[PDB]
Amino acid sequence: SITEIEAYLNPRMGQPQNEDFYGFSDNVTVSDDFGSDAPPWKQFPCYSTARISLPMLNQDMTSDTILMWEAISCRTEVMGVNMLTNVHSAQKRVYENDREGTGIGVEGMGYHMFAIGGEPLELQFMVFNHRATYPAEATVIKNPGASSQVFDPNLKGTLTADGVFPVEAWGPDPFKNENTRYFGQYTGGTQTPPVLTFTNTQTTILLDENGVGPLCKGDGLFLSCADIVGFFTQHNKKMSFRGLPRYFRVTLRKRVV
Amino acid sequence: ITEIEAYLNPRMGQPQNEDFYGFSDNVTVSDDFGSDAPPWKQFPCYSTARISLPMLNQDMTSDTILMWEAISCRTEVMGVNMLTNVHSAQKRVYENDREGTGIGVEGMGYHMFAIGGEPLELQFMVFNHRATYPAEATVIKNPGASSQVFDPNLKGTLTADGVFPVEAWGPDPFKNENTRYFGQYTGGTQTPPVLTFTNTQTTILLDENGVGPLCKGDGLFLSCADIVGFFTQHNKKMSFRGLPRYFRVTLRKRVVK
Amino acid sequence: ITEIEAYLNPRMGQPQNEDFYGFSDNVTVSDDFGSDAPPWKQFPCYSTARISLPMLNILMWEAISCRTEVMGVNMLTNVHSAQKRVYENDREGTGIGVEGMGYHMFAIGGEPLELQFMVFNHRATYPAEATVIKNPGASSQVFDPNLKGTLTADGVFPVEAWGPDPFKNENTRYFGQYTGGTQTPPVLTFTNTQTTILLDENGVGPLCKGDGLFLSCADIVGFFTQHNKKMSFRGLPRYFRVTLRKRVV
Amino acid sequence: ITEIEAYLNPRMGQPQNEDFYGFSDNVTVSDDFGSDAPPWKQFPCYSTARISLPMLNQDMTSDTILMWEAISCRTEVMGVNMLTNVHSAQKRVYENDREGTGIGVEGMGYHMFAIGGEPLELQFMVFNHRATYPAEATVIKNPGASSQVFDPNLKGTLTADGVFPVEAWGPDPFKNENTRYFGQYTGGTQTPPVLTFTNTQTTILLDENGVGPLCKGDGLFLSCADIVGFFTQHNKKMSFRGLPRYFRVTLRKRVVK
Amino acid sequence: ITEIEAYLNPRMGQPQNEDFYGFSDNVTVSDDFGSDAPPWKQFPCYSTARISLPMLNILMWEAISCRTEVMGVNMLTNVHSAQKRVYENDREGTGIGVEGMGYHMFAIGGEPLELQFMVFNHRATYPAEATVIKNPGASSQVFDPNLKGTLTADGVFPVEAWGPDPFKNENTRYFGQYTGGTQTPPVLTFTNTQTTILLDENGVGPLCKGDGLFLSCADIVGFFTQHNKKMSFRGLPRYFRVTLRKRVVK
Ligand SMILES: CC(=O)N[C@H]1[C@H]([C@H](O)[C@H](O)CO)O[C@@](O[C@@H]2[C@@H](O)[C@H](O)O[C@H](CO)[C@@H]2O)(C(=O)O)C[C@@H]1O
Ligand SMILES: CC(=O)N[C@H]1[C@H]([C@H](O)[C@H](O)CO)O[C@@](O[C@@H]2[C@@H](O)[C@H](O)O[C@H](CO)[C@@H]2O)(C(=O)O)C[C@@H]1O
Ligand SMILES: CC(=O)N[C@H]1[C@H]([C@H](O)[C@H](O)CO)O[C@@](O)(C(=O)O)C[C@@H]1O
Ligand SMILES: [Mg+2]
Ligand SMILES: [Mg+2]
Ligand SMILES: [Mg+2]
Ligand SMILES: [Mg+2]
Ligand SMILES: [Mg+2]
Repeated sequence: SITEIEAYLNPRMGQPQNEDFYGFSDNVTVSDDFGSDAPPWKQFPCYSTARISLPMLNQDMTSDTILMWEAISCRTEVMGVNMLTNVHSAQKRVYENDREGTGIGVEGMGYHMFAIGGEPLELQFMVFNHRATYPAEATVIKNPGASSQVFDPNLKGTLTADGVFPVEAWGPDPFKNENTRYFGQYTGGTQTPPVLTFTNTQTTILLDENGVGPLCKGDGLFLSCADIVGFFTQHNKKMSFRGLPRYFRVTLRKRVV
Repeated sequence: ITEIEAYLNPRMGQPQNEDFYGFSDNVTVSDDFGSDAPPWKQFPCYSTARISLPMLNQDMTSDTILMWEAISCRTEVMGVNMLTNVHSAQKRVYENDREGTGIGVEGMGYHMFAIGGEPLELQFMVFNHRATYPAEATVIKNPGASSQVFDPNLKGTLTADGVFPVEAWGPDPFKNENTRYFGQYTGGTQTPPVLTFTNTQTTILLDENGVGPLCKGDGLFLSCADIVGFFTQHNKKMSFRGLPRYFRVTLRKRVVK
Repeated sequence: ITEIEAYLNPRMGQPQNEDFYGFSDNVTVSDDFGSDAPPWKQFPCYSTARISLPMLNILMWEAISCRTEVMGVNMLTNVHSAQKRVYENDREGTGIGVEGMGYHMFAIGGEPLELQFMVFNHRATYPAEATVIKNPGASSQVFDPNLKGTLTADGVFPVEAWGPDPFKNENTRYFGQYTGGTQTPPVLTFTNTQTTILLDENGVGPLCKGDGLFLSCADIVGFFTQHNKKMSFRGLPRYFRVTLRKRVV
Repeated sequence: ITEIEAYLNPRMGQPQNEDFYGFSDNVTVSDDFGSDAPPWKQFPCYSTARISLPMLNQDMTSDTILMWEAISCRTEVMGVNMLTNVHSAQKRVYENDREGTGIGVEGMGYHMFAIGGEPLELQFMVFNHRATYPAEATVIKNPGASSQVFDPNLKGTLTADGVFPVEAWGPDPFKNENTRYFGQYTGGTQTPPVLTFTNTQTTILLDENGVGPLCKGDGLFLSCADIVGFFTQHNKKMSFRGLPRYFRVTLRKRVVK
Repeated sequence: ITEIEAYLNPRMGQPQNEDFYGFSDNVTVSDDFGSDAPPWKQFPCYSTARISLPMLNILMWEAISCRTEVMGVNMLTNVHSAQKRVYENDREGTGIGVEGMGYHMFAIGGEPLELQFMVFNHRATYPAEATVIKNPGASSQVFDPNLKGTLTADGVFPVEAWGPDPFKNENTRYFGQYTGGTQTPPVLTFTNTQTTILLDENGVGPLCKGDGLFLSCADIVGFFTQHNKKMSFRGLPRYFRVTLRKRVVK
């Protein structure tokens, strides 16, 4: 009847896994104008995503009856919020002219989004500057045209790979995702204090208007997120994205479809 | 029950399918109220569309009249993901050191949408009545001192896309019996933008009598403005940045008295 | 069950039908409490109106619910009209727009709003045009039960001298929010979908004495800062829709 | 029901019926913790009153007695209107230009109130234990370093108006079984004050068991502190400003075992 | 029903009962990640206690609800005690008071709080007094399922190195809020009227194994800034009220 799965998604802020700056981007470089804009690889965050294999049910061959895992609810937590109490690790100081005070810690933009679905997250391509040339490592629509600075119904994608779809080029497509629930919050600024909450007591119902949760096609549960907590500012004023990992607990029930 | 999905692209000032689509031109500021003539492209206008619904009645004088009734909607600001871009030609956090991220989009948020069975009914109201609007804009000319506050003579309806200045027109609470409108303004120029998005939020459009907007001429009228803040260049020139809005409207065929 | 719709224009200080309607005159600041004399037009006053209801008067019109909206929020997207620039040294950027304190209050009642006199500085000399308690004394800086008024005139009771009296107003509902500061971003919402019930703990709405519906408000949105750094209050008008029913009293 | 209405004037430091009633004296700041001595009038104290309720004439020897039960209250901060004053001898926004409004009251908000059937029970706790409070103030003298956090030995009761320093005493959560208290602190020195007022908000005072405060000796105990922020003079001297608080308490006669 | 009331004092770094109890030592900042070594007393640690409940034996104590309050919020109205002044150039104005980051977390359970190790900089060398995973590797900058602990001691698990483990804690409820920055206005509320239900989705509260009730918290209120601009963590104590019932388990 009921199964719980638990999973994590580590952030993909830009710096490679299992090296000293895992969880961070490379230092951000800023172009002089829109026509000379080519953000280098490692300097911008990408979406995290994973497909969790569920116990065989939809692909069970003992019945012609179609059964699917239905995600009825979830808990999700940003993990490692504790680490942001660190104001000693090589941070620009509050009173930098006097070489005094705490580090300024992680400050600036928060972008927190997650999606839970029975198929890959469907994406709309949309960029601040269409003339940005994304690097070879990134999955983007090349030469997308001026229409990609707002909504263009031709510019679609699917979140099919971890750590390569730039956050700044792709977002959830509200014209699709009938079998996914997604949630996002953006708080801008470069000196904004991060605001994060964590608890193991908060449940999100995933049922739609008709009382139906995401249905897991091919016995796959699709988890996606981005958790930009803000910027790390070094003594030399170089700034990098810092990300945190996301916990998922999804409650599923066997459903006759 | 029929569901329609639609988008409204922002009309921040720069023309469609040119390099600054989604932005205004750089804002110039007048020395005084007497010599205040904002050039075309430097200010945002409302977005609006009439969606053609399936044609119902052969004749509007009939003993039984069918109309499409909007009973609920979902709406999302799209492209919030793009505001994670702090590399595209933005004034830097530490401009004196030529270092840090771009400051990103900051400042005023103006977010409003309306769903109705006829054009949005507007009240004309301006900061400075002596402002001279350009030929491209729809405004009340020589509105007089009274137009700085409420004057019951200064009415209009949102009959055209991309030409009614946001700073000159607002929703008329004396009218709009057949439209639901919702707005939030956060002011300032360095204010952090706060935006949320989800495919899970439904707004019921039924009034206190249990009646939704009724679509006159089988037209569904969608209106919005989504100013997310200002883009600041290295040379400190500032432009409005806007985002497109998604609408999902659930309609039922209703017999109407 | 009849519906009334009304507007109250703001009374920020500058005269009606002239170029600065909706604004105060530029704010001057005293050197000390003793010499403090805010000139007429440099401070906002309460807006009020009595709406005449259909003759009834035993029966009385009972206000059961209302909608209220701050109108013209749209105009605050104007950052071009003679405003101090974001980068004033560089002579560049948008205007800073309207910023600073927000004071939003409305009242709906069956008689004039009952007021408590209370001032920041008791030694302030208000102008002849303003309705105040003259020489109110030091007790007027906090609560003094002797210092009462009623909001009987539009555009003359200073906001900074009079507030709603919680010891009275048994036949009025009032609601207020203050956000201070001089650089604070204004935050305003508008919708035609929000209804406030005016029934009290016993299921009785304001009862309209003499078939009068009394509307009051103040809507300070913030300050307008000119290039020369002179600052004025900016206000917005308020919409009221009040649903009344005939009640046997 | 029986309704009681009362006010508590603030006790910010400056004496009643003199020109600075509602204000503290200008705040001085110690060079170090060891020599810290906040002078009388430079810091706020709690306001408190006992209201005599109608006598119930009860045999305190018998099995059944009547007590006044506080079932609900309305409370309002009064005089919020006065904070629209930016002309009264305030540091100007553009002090270098001798131009702009006064900066008005800004900085810390501390709003607390208590309603009980006996005096408010206090826990002594201070920022700096080596502070020497003046003779006029009720404190625990030489409290020791444990007074900077929780020390179960350091108790008090709020038995006098205007002499218990807000900065040395708070509500004791280990007691106060017969009192309801509510507090909010917003810190900073340039923080915008945020206050609401309405005659339409009721707070229920019944506990988990459906019992409100029971008025011992037919006495209703009201306590508050309402620091709205600081007044800053042209010469940058800063003082606390407080506002008075209104109480409306609904009481019923209760049969008590 | 039985009620427990208890307090936990903060562990901001300075030793108990000395003049700076409730504060950290002044925070020093490394030049780089490789040489990063936060000295003992300059960082906050978790507070924890085990409450020994009355012997029952089978029955177990079940925590069904709680109230919790941050105590001493009143003290933050102090702007006179050796604080950097608002107008330091004029040597005038109040103290700036406590400003900056708020980290508020509490946990109530029937066994020790289960922890996930996670650090800003894996190359930080923690002092001997602290309980950490030594040389934890680059993976410890994000989630590594190998890097686990349990909150077994008061005032030694660094806040910046351990957080509640969402993959465990089936028998504990935990709640946290972080507001960052260094000049942020602190926002704190207190009341004796707010109850939190501790029952899970099946109507079962934490069950107290070996009749032990486990309380854990951290309450960083912000930074104290001296005239000389040296900055220290300031913390506040937390009150717990836990409502318990006897439950037949076997
Ligand atoms: C709120 C207030 O008291 N405003 C004063 C105003 C200010 O005090 C002044 O602008 C600050 O420098 O001053 C006013 O004019 C004053 C004259 O009446 C007086 O004779 O001379 C004063 C200078 O010594 C000052 O010019 C004003 O600007 O209107 C009076 C107003 O009440
Ligand atoms: C909070 C506190 O300890 N306040 C002191 C105050 C401050 O220490 C002082 O303002 C910081 O400069 O000092 C007070 O007494 C002063 C003497 O300490 C000083 O030597 O002489 C001053 C007169 O020039 C002054 O009298 C004060 O300012 O009142 C005493 C207070 O407790
Ligand atoms: C977090 C950290 O690594 N702090 C180290 C600091 C800082 O590097 C310097 O104070 C910056 O100049 O230097 C020490 O000599 C010190 O002052 O005790 C050793 C300490 O371990
Ligand atoms: Mg099958
Ligand atoms: Mg669709
Ligand atoms: Mg109407
Ligand atoms: Mg107790
Ligand atoms: Mg588990």
